[PDB]
Amino acid sequence: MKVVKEFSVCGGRLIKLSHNSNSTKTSMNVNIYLPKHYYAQDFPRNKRIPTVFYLSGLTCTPDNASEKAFWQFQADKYGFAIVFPDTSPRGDEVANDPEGSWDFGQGAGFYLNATQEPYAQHYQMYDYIHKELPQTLDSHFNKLDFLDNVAITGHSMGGYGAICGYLKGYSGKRYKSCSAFAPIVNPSNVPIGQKAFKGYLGAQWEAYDPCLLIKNIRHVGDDRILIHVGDSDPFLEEHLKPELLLEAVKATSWQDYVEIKKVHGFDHSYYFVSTFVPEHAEFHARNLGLI
Amino acid sequence: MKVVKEFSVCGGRLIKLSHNSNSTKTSMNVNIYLPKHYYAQDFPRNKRIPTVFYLSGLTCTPDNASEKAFWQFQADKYGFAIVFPDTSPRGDEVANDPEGSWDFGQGAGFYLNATQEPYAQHYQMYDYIHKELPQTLDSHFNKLDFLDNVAITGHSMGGYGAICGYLKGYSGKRYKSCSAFAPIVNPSNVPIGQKAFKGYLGAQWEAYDPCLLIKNIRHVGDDRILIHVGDSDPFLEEHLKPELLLEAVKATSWQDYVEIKKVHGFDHSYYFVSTFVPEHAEFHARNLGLI
Repeated sequence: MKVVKEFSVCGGRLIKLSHNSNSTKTSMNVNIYLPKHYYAQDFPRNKRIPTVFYLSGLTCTPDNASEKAFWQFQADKYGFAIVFPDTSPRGDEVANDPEGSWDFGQGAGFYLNATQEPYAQHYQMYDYIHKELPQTLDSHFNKLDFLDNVAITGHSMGGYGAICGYLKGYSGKRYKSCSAFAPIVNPSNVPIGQKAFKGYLGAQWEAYDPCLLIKNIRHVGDDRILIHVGDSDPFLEEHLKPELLLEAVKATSWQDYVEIKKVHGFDHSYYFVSTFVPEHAEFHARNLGLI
Repeated sequence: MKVVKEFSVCGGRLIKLSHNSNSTKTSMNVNIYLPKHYYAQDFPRNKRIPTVFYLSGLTCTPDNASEKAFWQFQADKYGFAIVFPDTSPRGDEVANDPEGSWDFGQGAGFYLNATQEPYAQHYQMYDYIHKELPQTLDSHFNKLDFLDNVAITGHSMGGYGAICGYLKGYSGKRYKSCSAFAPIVNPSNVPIGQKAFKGYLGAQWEAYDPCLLIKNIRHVGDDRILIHVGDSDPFLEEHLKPELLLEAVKATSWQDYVEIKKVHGFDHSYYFVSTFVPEHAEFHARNLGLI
């Protein structure tokens, strides 16, 4: 893992890293913010700094959310690290949308393990995020926990990947906390999701659809999914349709445990995301035992 | 004044405006964030929401600082509005750097009233910021004060314009508060400043140089200039040289009232700026009588 660039921000440091990925077979870019706690003189030996993984939306790189969501202030506030993965494999060797669009191909992996050629070669974003990356960060830094006491969140395509990873890992307690911002919640039933699934996967889709996954996953204790979405989000009725997760949990053990806050006047933008980052941070902090 | 685009952010609203400018003779773009106080049901008739004007650096538009500094949270915290002007006149009719560079011409007005053709035609950024814009916002919105109880701040070229406006307006109490982030402080003695001055102005420079202005301006009461600058700022030794303002006030009524916080490890970037926005906000809030 190479340090490409470091920025002091708040009391910690935002680090731009790269590494040769075994899942993607390409160089991958990742950012991590390390909180003030990591640089502090007295950090207790019987504590670990837990990690939040923030998954970005379509066309994004790690830098968009790093610059525009202000997680760094929350990170110092509660004592967690936050990791910002990229959104697809990238490179001259990596397949693109044959239609030359932005909703598929590069910047648009949909957090899936692709089975269809030519994408299967590089598009192993599910193993990348849940299997390789935490271990890679662990080998490089190890104060920090990338593997155990970990939260997952993200925006749009990323809230989708977040919810999806949380649910598929739920019996193993893979993630201790799950939130999302304007997620795509039922990919199988929405145009954007169907193109990603047809393209990357070619019945294989069910394993990647939160609305189908959640129904037979036995809810435990007080666990819940925090969602925010703006009612002025221009993608809301065609792509996101959050109401669909609500409907999916009716008469199900998850029924009272998916909280969608639909927030009047708000967008899809990082103006929206930055506004709800404080609440999501405190939600993740409590689930991580920081407060 | 036209509303081009509105975004809910925090409890207020970020508004992208445009207007036909009489100072520049061109369309100008401006952003303003209005705090939660402005939309609130009970806002007292014997109060006005005071305004912070944030001046941006070279190549910037209003949107950079709007997206990347998170003033909006401070604005709701203390009860001020924040205005983000543009950095030059813009348009197909507006003169550029004959050298095709970014440090002069468009995005690079240096908050000056240009006297030299072809720039004089549009480059009236000093009257634009201090004379036209506050009155224009006043006519459009009038809860709000754009004219009287007003603070000025900004980054690099903008901290320069901020300091410069504050000092030239100081006997008239034009601005009630002045801070800056990584300002250029002695334009007459630094390469970037000399090119702007030679280009826009052609003795005419003194009137626009904070290090020359401050020495005979009689300091009153407890007033002070707040500056932050990072010691890893790559422009620090060639262009910014903050130490120069310090030297300028030695044996002067301003001597103990220019506070430069040189902050270890920090950049020129909005990672730096966003880190010190909370402190600057509380400093401006107190000078504005909000706290």
